[PDB]
Parts: sequence; structure tokens; C-alpha cells
Amino acid sequence: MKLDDLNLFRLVVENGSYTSTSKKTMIPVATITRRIQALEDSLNLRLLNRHARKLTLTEAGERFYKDCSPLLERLASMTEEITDECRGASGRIRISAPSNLTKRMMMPMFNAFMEKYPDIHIELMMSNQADDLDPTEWDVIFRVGPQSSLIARKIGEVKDILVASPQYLSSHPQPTHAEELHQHQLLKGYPLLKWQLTNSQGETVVNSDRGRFQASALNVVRSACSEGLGITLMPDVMLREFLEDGSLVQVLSDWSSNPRDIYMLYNHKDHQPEKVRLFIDFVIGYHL
Amino acid sequence: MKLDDLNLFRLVVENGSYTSTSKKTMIPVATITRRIQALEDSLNLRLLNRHARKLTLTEAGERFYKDCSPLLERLASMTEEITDECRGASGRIRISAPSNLTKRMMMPMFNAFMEKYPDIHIELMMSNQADDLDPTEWDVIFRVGPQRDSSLIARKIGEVKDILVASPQYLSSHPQPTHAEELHQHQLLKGYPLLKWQLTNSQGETVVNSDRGRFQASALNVVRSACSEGLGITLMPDVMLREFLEDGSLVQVLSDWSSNPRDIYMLYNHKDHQPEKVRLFIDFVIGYHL
Amino acid sequence: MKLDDLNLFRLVVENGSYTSTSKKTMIPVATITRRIQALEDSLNLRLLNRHARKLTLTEAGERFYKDCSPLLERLASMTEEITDECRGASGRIRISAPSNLTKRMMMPMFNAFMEKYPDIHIELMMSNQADDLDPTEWDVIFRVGPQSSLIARKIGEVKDILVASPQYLSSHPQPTHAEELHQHQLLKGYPLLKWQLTNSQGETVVNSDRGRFQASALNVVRSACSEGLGITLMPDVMLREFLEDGSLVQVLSDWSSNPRDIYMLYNHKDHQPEKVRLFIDFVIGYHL
Amino acid sequence: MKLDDLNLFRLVVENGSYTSTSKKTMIPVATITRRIQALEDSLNLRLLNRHARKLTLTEAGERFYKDCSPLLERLASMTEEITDECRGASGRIRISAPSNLTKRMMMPMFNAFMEKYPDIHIELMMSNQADDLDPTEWDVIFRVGPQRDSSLIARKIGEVKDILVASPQYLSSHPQPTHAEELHQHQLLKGYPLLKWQLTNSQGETVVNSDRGRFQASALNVVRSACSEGLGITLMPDVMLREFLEDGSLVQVLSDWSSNPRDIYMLYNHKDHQPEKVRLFIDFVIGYHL
Repeated sequence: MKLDDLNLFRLVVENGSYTSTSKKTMIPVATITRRIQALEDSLNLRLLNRHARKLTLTEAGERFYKDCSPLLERLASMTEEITDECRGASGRIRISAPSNLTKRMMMPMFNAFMEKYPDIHIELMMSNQADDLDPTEWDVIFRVGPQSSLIARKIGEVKDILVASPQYLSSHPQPTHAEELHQHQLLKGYPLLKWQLTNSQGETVVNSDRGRFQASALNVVRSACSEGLGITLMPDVMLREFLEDGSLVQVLSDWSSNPRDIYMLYNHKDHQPEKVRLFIDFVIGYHL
Repeated sequence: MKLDDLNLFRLVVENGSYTSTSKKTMIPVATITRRIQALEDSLNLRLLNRHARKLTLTEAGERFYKDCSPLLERLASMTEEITDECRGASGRIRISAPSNLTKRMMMPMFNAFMEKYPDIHIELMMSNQADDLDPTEWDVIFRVGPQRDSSLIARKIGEVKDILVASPQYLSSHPQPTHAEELHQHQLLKGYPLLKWQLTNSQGETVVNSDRGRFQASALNVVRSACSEGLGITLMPDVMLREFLEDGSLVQVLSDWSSNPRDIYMLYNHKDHQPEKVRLFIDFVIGYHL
Repeated sequence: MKLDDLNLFRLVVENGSYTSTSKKTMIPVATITRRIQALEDSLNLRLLNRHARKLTLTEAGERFYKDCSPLLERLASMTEEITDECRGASGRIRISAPSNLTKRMMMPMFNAFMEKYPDIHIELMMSNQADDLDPTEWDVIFRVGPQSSLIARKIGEVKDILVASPQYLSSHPQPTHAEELHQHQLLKGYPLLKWQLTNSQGETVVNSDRGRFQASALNVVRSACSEGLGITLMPDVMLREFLEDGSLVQVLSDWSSNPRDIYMLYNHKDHQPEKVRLFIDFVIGYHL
Repeated sequence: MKLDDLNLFRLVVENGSYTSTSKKTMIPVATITRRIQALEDSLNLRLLNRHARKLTLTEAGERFYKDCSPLLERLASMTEEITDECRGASGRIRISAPSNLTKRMMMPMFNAFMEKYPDIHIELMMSNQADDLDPTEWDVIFRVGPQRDSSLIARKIGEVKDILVASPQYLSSHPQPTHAEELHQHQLLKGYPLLKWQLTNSQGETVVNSDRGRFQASALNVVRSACSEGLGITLMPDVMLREFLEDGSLVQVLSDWSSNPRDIYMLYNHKDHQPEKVRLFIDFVIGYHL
């Protein structure tokens, strides 16, 4: 038996005619009939009759209507209320974001978001890797590189550049070719351990030297680099202020690393609760 | 928003997967997927997550399941409470039966019943023995072998004799074995539930063959088919084979080596609690030869 | 430390020169040097020296070479042997296929395959549904409709048609319009329970009548149909012989159901073991 | 076929995932994926299945792992056996340290060490306290809080005082609490491992706050940042904060309410079994102020 046929029947009873029931729902009358006669067959029990107008009920039809009517009514209004509450929901959202980049690249966005919406709470996990995240455990994932059933929107891009302190360069003549990096003390932070560099002429150079200093995070490498301990490869977005205040200097600028794209992964925004729709809209707004 | 889709959503949560749900309702997975999508589109709310094989509820899905379920359960009870009432020789009856034997062994009988009772409709679900059913979900269960005994009248309506056969083409090239032990040298073709062959000769010698087989399948009909094509020896109910035994196209081998006969039972709730439509069916089976 | 640098070193020792080692491998000498000097640095221990030719060893280099050389040799030949054995592997393959169609549509293919290759064993599971299969548990999946990381090749197509026995039609005037099906006894088997039919003019008709007979498999429905119990919708591939011997008759031929495609799902054939490559090739051959 | 890719395949199997493997080796997942592909392409054999999160071996993968592993293990031992040998003030040392405090508290010291010893190279892995390490995999472990005690010399090298702070902007609009109980009325910002605030005043009153917070994060630096933006009150090590306490940009609140001081330890294997490169490091830390 089809619950929607059974509700179509109720709309019929409450109204008092098939004419009345079909006009409110936008469902032709024989269809109703087809469906009420369908409902009769499934229940193995008859119901309404037509003279010209439709009407009445059977002894068991009244008892049945009186019985199921109240439950069906409630359902219709319960579902409507739950819908508004879930679509309008505030509270906690769960976000994953790349460990290295979050502090300087994401936090100003997250901070502005939170200031704007005091009733939305963020739970933020920072990871070096997004590939093993159970997507069902997160409202939004921010990752470096592409992944796969989630909607993926590119929101940004990082350019990795080579830097050293003026004290370092002052005692170690700057290299002008990336092969020369083998002659230098190198400082390397995950995920930029194997450097792949290309110049204007299409020359490619690979550097997988171990490194004087090798760390699982780039912020401590940048620190080592500021103390004059060698050359590092680092997202421009992690370096802005040091470049600007002049305590770190770009070398090998003709030698570029593959640009890396930043993605936001989420589920169909329109079917998300309010707290998540607002966040997605905000990020998009922030990045356009 | 369709209440049936909402109801379907509830059932999906209870079963824990689309395939599991598809099995119980006979709604194809693709249609289940489509209907859940339609539900979500009507609410503008994602209700379920599907990662891997794992189905989990969103917060919204969680709220819909918890809150709406009780009312959907009451309505279901309510409408079943009606269709459980006897309208004489009419209504639907729900039957469970084994995958292998039903077509050949039971359909003649089921057909004759439907012919006699045109207003009684049959919903027939086939499955391998395997998992046990909730008996309250069925009007009559046909099974092979003894049941749990639990809460059910059982009646033996038949039995099958499983025998070994090969095609003449196969035997032409692989001389008949004369002892069941020799089956290890032959190409075996096995279908569930006859995977582990337990054979006894008239001297009382018994052989157990659990070779994997050249061909193993989850049902016996495709195996008979491989056997007819001369691909080896299979063990198979006599009933599934008389056609082919009569034409020289399958021949019995190791005739002195027999397998345990297997009983066919009909199980049902006592007839005192049984509507007329089911009583007529039960009495029909009982009076039917084969 | 890089095992391939360490093996490159062995090729150097065994040969007696960088000249000798680079020519056999197609790897420039400074690269070797770059890599052997890389290997030295990672081990924090020196090795070979060049006059003009390269040669010799250190006290610890001999002990180390004598120690690691035999293990590296074995590895090179072990991996080669395992490779041949796995690429050449016979034995059991696991296949899933649609319950309804397998007997008449797949078995002649499977039978011919098995006759051709006696050392390949098939384990065959037939299911009504493929959507919940752990793809890692199957060598090949055959399914109706599309799915998603497996390679999917369409191998066939079924056309579902409407039939009844001559005895049935003889007492129930044949319908010429699909709406008329409501007036008939219908027999319905999974997955063809809700019939969706379209005619030449674009008229669509839907039938979700319960059915005099409704079953989880189509073969028993076809049987019911042969006994004159009503009209069914059924794959042409399940009906061929009954159509041909005339015990089942097509009605409503202007009214077509959506054709359903048969897919074979598998992993990159070239990286599969012999027993699976042969099967995939066979099916493709069988279907072209 | 690259033996390093084969070795990488072995490590993937041992760890059970690419992410897990990526963590231990500092090889990005994408590069691990690429290198396994290259291995498979060189053998023309699929070695691994990747469904869901679940990684499983093909038959071929199974044969490669079982057969080749022992030799790959012996080679690894063998080459580590060498680099374990003391070459004086040179070689690589492997250090584990906490995510939060390392940058500010330990890098000055690590930098000064590298400056003094240019031929000693540092591999530094940061992680939250969380899981326990295999100590045999590290030369020196820096941690917060007491260890398992197991098989390791421990030395206290510092401690942190965690204090409550907010921005003047925040306090302007949300009057300072005067009792820790009032924190329930405020916007809280929490970073692991300071999620459950356990505060005691000088009268001995103690408050436990386990509110989820307006902002919860897996590290403290992003939380200080939210705090500077005026988004609420956080609990945070003094050391991570003196810069901002000096400019009026963060102010301490509830100064009479204190949290348990947390110790910073260096752990290492006894120096008798320690090469020179590690001994120099250990002695350097010991002599270093902060």
C-alpha cells in the first residue's frame, strides 16, 4: 500500500469530492480514482462512490479514515517543521584544512566569518593530508591539489619560491642556476621536500638532497631560514611579511615550481543547513 | 514531498543499505537512489551520506528518522491491520521459497493455484537457504531441510534425491570413475548448496569431496548447463534432471554412491490464526501431488 | 638512504668503472656520481674514487658491498620470477553476474570460455543487485545499467517486451494501448515491476499495478505467463525460444520499454594475471 | 623497476594506508600514489586495491609482499647498522617534538645547534601528544607531560604556564568575568590539548570548563589568532603570548585562576649507547637556557 495514495484518499474525504481534491493538488481525477481504486485493491477493501459528485464512505472506511486521518495530518505538519528547523539550523560546523597554510592563508577568512556570524561555531582540524578523510565526518574540506564525489571548487593558488636570509647570502654567493642548489645548505619542509624547478627555457632541475634541516612543517623551516641556515622552498603566502620586511630574500626567481591549487570540498550547498550554506557563500564571496 | 519516499528513506535506514532495502522491497537500487534524491530535492535537504559501502545520516536525516518514524510505523501497522482481515477467497499472499527448486518443483503447483483462485495474488520471494527469515513477515515459507522449529507448523511436501551426472561428451574423454575417491581426478561442477559432496556406497564406504571445482556457482541451474556442455561431473537433484537423463544428454555416474535425501517443507502459522486466502492455499498444497 | 642508489653502487662495483655502469643502465655518469655521492652522504661514509677510470673501495665499503651485494642480487632475480609467475598465473577467477540474465545470456559465453581454457576455474555469484559489491572481491562484474572506478565496457543490450500465451489472449482480447494493461491480469518479476512504456507518438504510460503474480525472479514469471495467467514484461533474451516455438506471443509491440545495457566491469586488463586477461579478451571477442 | 618503489610498497602495506605512510616518511600522498603506479606499470601488475579507505593486496601484491619483504628488511637493517655507527660530529639526527610549542620554544635552540654543528643534520617531526611513539625510531623525543617511563632517560628542560586572555576589543563588549564560573556566559576559543579547562583560584575554588567553544581547533596558534581578532577568551601557554601581552593587544583575565603547569621533557636512550652526534645534541640542550 502506498502512503501517498492513502493521503490522497484523506484529501478526498476531508474535501468531500474528487473535484475538490484534484483542484487543490494538481492531480487529475481519474488518476485519483485510478489511485483510490488502486488503494482499494491494495487494502482489499472499497471506499468512496460517485453519483455525479463523489461522497460517503463505507462502515470500515469511516473507521479507517477516523483512525489514519489524525496520523497523516500530523505527519504533514511535522515534516514541514522539521524541514524549517533543519534548513535554518545554526551551531557547529566541522572543517578540515591544510596544516601548513591555515594560519596565514585561511585564518583571516575564518576569523572574519566568525565575527560576522556569532551563532556559528567552527571545529577545525588541521592535517598534513586530506586523502584519508572520511568525507561524511566534515562539512567542508580545504585541500591542496585535486582529489571526488564532493563538489570541488578552486578558491586560490600558491606559488612556492626560493628564499634565504641576507646574512646567509652574504657568506654564500647566490646561485643563479637551480643545479647550484647542491652546493648550498638546504632547508626543507613537508610537503616540499623534492624540489622540481623549471626555467624560462624549459630546463628542468630536480633536487632531492636530504637537507641540513628537514621538518614535517614549513613554519619551523622558515624560522631556520631566517637564522641564515640555508635556502628553502616555501609558499609565497607563508612568506609575505618576511619578503616585505626584507629579512628573507628571493633567489632563483627565474626558476619556478609547479603552482599548487587550493580547493574547497563540500556537498551541494542548497541542500546544506544554514550554518554551512552561509560559510560556503562567505568563502566564495571572500575569494571573488 | 512524497510520504512513500519518506517511508522509503525510513526503510533504508532500518536495513542499512540500498541493496539490502532493494532485496526486501523488490525496488531496484537505481529506483531507490532516484526516489531518495527526489525526497532530498523536495526538502532541499541532504538526508543521507553514501561513502564506500557505508550509509550514514546527516543531522537532518537523523532528525527525520527519529521524529517521523513512529508515525510511519503506526500507519504501517494500521494499514496492515486491515489487510490482515479476511475477505474470503481474495487478497495477496506472501511466500518465500528456495532459489534452486522453485521453478521446476513448485511453479506447476503455484500456477494451478492461481488458475483456480483468480482473485488471490501471489508475491513470491526466492532465496538460497542461508539467512533465516522473520516468519511474521510471510504467509508461507517453503524450505529445504528442517527449520529452527520456532513458532511454525511444518509439513513435509516432498524430497529430492541428488545424483551425479556428466555428459557423454565428457565421459568419452574422461573415463567414468568407479569409486567416489576418483572424483579428485575429474572436472567437478558445483552449485550451492551442494558444494561439499558427502557420498556413501552400498558397502558403507563414504567419500567427502570438497574440491573447489572447475566451476562453482551460487545456484544449480547454471551448473547443469555447464554439465550438459561436457565440462565435468556435478551433483544435482533428480528432479532438475529427468528431462536430460531421458535424452542421452546427461548420464548418471557412480550410481551406487548416494547422497543424503533432502526434504521439502511448507511452514506456516497455525490455521486458526489464518485468513481464508492462506487457508485455501495451504489446503491446496496439501492436496497437490508433487 | 635510497635502495636504488645502493643498487646503482653495486652495478658500479661489479663493473669496475662508472663508464661501465652507466652504459649498461642508460644513466649518465655524474648522475651516478651525483647519486653515489648522494649515497655516501646518506650513509655518512665514502666509497669509490676516480683516477681516470674509477675503482677500488674503502675498508668499510668492501665489507658493506660484500654484505649487501648478495641480498641485492637475489632481489633482482626474485622480483623477476615473481613477476613471470603472477603475470602468467592460472587458476580461479571470481565473477559476479545478474541473477535473471545469467542462465540464458551469459552461460553460453562462460561455457565456451571454460571449454577453451581447462586450467581456468570460475567462481560465479549471481545477484539481483551489483551496487553493494566490494569491487576488491571480484575479478569481473557483469551488471545491468551503469555505475565507478572500475573500467566499464558495454557488452550487450536487452529489450524488454510484453508477452502472453495464446490461451490467455484467446479469452482476453489483446490490448492495443498500454493503458489497457490495467484491464488485464499482469505478471511481474524483479526488476521489471514498474513498467514504463512509450509509443511512436511519444505517449508515455506507467503501470505500477501490483500484479496477479509478483516474484523476485523473472524465470518463474515467464512460467506463469506460459500457463496463460496474464501478460508480463520480459527481456527478449529470456524469451527467444518461447517466441520462436510460439507458446508465448508478443503484444503491444509499438510500446517500448527503455533498453537496458549490459556492462562488464574490470580493472586495467594489461595489469591483470593471465587467467583474467584471457577471460576479458574472450568476452570482448565473443561480443564483437 | 625501482627497488625504492618496491620498498615503498612494502611500507604502505605495513602502515595500511597512504596517509599513514605519508606521515611516517614525509612523502606526500600524491607522490606515493604516483610511485606505486610507476611500480605497477613497470611490472605490468596491479599490486594493491583501493576501495573506500580500505587498502588491500591483489594476489600479485600478496606474493610480492610476503616474498620480497624479508630481503628488504635485511637490507634496511644492514644500512641502518652502518649509519648508526659514530662518525664524530656529523650525521643526521631524528627528533620528535610537539606541534604547538616547538616553533617558539625549541627552534631558537635547534637553530643555535645547527649553526654550531654544520655537518649534523636535523630531521624534525612534529605531532600532538596523542599516540605514543616507538622510541627506537627516534634519537630524541621532546614532549609535554610525563612519559610511559619505558626504556628512556627523561630530563625536564622547561615548563609552561597556561593563562586566560582576550582582546581589549572583546572585553569592551563583553565585560570581564570575575569568577571562572562565568566563562559559560562568554565566547570561548580552545585549541588542543587545552580543551577541558581546569582552573583553581587562590581560595581553592576550582572550575572545570568543557564548553565546546565558539572556535575549537587542533592546534593553539590559530586560536591565539582568533583571540587577537576579538572573538573571545582562550587558555594558552604564557610563552606563546608574551609578544601580545606586551602590546595591549591581548590582556590576561581571571588572573587569580590558574591552570596546572605543564612540564617539557627531553627523552633519549642512555648516552652510553649514543653516537657522538646525538651526545653533542643532548649536551647542547642541557646547557641551553630555555
